[PDB]
Amino acid sequence: SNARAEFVNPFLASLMNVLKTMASLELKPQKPIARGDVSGLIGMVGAQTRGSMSITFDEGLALEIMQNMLGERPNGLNEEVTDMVGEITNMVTGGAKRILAESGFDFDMATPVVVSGKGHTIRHKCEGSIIIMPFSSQWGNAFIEICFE
Amino acid sequence: AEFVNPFLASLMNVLKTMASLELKPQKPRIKKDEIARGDVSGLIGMVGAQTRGSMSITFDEGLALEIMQNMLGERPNGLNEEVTDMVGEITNMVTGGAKRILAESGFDFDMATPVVVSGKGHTIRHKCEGSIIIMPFSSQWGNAFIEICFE
Repeated sequence: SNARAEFVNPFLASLMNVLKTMASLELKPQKPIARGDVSGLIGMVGAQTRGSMSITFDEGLALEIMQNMLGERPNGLNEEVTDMVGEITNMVTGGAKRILAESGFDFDMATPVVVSGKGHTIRHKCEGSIIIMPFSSQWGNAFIEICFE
Repeated sequence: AEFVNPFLASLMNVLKTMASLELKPQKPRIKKDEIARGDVSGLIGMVGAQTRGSMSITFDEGLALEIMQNMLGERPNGLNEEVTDMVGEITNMVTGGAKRILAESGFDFDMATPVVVSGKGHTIRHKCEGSIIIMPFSSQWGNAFIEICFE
């Protein structure tokens, strides 16, 4: 079913904003196999639609965000890193919610879930268009997946 | 804690009726520092007027393949797109059943869309303000666990 608004752009802008704001780090948007090491996933429910969003990061990239965002700097994944990915997922979703409210595209957010595992893969099971948008940095890559019915 | 039994009963009833497979439930408990790993997980968010939260079902590969063989009559090669589709439908059916039971107790919520994660030995960590409850399960084909958090 066609969306009543282009819901991808606000998630892309919010992710770049949140990482520049909270971690002084800039991601380069890329041209849109897909795997990562730590992912933040959140469900969304609205009147005219329901869906989910995920942000997947390479370990190297998550660690650099950790170093710049909190000062904690472990050599590998841990609870600290997952808490950070969880809060980033909430902030990105919140930023996109505020932008999409301008176009009458309203939704409420659930609570985030964080998955950790070298090279795990993600498959949104929504009956709608699945959009995958990759990002790169000198520390590793990330990708957002979004699907609304 | 009113949401614990409806979710636990729903996973056992979905697998017993739809895949003719019996899971052995261990006593649910507040998750702490305990190891909770699996190979394929279904994750879904829930939003109600006065509550919100998330649920995950994690399966060992052996158990997922056994469920798939029972629900289709042909054992899949590995955790292919057909296995992830099945984990998504199981996540929807378990949440749908819990939602119907909790609605009779005045606990109302709507579900988001399920997301399925694949990765040998991956871990799941819910981030919500309420208590994270883990419900372990066992079978000779492998283990599974439900994690749930409502705020």
